[PDB]
Amino acid sequence: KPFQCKTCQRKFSRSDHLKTHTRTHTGEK
Ligand SMILES: [Zn+2]
Repeated sequence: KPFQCKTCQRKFSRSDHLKTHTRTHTGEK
């Protein structure tokens, strides 16, 4: 169940993983 970040281009194994990660780029809230 591979995931990809559409912000840097890093991969993950879970959707929750991907999310936690991506929110370190903008991490709005
Ligand atoms: Zn990223």
